[PDB]
Amino acid sequence: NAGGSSPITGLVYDQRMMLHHNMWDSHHPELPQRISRIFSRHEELRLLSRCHRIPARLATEEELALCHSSKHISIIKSSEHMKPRDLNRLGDEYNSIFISNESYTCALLAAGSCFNSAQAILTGQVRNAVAIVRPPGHHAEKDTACGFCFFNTAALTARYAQSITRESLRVLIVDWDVHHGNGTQHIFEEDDSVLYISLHRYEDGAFFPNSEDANYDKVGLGKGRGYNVNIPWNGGKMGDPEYMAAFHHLVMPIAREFAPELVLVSAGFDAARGDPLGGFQVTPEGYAHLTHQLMSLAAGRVLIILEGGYNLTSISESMSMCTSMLLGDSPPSLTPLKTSATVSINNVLRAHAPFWSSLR
Ligand SMILES: CC(/C=C/C(=O)NO)=C\[C@@H](C)C(=O)c1ccc(N(C)C)cc1
Ligand SMILES: [Cl-]
Ligand SMILES: [Cl-]
Ligand SMILES: [Cl-]
Ligand SMILES: [K+]
Ligand SMILES: [K+]
Ligand SMILES: [Mg+2]
Ligand SMILES: [Zn+2]
Repeated sequence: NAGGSSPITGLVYDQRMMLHHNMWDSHHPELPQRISRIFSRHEELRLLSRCHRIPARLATEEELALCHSSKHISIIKSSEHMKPRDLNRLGDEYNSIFISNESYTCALLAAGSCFNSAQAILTGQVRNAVAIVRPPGHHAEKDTACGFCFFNTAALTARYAQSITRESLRVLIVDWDVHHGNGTQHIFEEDDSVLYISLHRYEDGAFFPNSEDANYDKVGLGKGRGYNVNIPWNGGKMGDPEYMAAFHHLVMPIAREFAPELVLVSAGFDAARGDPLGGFQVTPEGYAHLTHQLMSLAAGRVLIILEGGYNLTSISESMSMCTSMLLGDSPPSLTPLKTSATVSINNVLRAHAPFWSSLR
């Protein structure tokens, strides 16, 4: 359907990112095959040849310092040279981390791939893009790794984008991974130039990463007050109706009022139907509709960054549907909310109405 003036979608994927692995447990859910399966599905669905292929690169240590401490950079960098006993001991210093000799390099490639993709978008080489990267990023804090994440790819990309345009570039990060992006929240908690909106299974703080920082009443600090939006789910499985309602009532009104100039999606697919770690029911068509809504922001400048997601079929179908939307395909055809989901949405509305006229 696309013709000479149709917008272009970028895609980054590099099999080097498969080298990070759990050397003790080949069945750990954060598998190398996550990215190769998503990439394969893009070939099967004839999406790859429709995209402009963006190369990966490594992030530099100076770029990592946009968000991370010198200590954290140094320690993770040192893991490249460690023997298994030390890799095991180092990983045990963090919550839910495994490390191999290739982990640091893979984390650098995930970040650099997203920097290249943001650069392609912001220079107009492509309109939007998809980054099929691992390890994930959103639990990584300034000073520590966490939850399968070493460096905060999305947060770094936001800063990188500002560094190659202007400091005030308004970046929206929408984090639809089923888990709260604690690191992204904290990195930007005092920042009004980066709006963080997370939807996540919360369960009154019982669900990983197990902190009440993920609740709706954490709205940001100082100049960042209002610029941190947590949409926490309690009461078990949520799906398309709840996510569509959260987008309709919260994500899209706040985002439109913020008027981002770049949208980054921390696109985990662990809220997907079939995911045994998330336990939720978002369908591929649901993810397509979320993507299509975000495309209406920022003059279409959207970068979808893989985070979590552990059912290989589910993530492959879901991320492919997102790319299909970015490419301009028609959204697929797509109910009362769970009672607790209405409660959650109304709690966020109460918390953020003081800051966002679109909600009053
Ligand atoms: C860290 C995490 C999710 C991160 C994510 O997706 N962050 O966005 C999930 C942990 C709690 C988990 O559920 C788990 C389950 C099985 C397992 N093995 C079978 C080895 C190891 C860990
Ligand atoms: Cl193809
Ligand atoms: Cl050893
Ligand atoms: Cl390399
Ligand atoms: K999230
Ligand atoms: K913020
Ligand atoms: Mg600033
Ligand atoms: Zn997750």
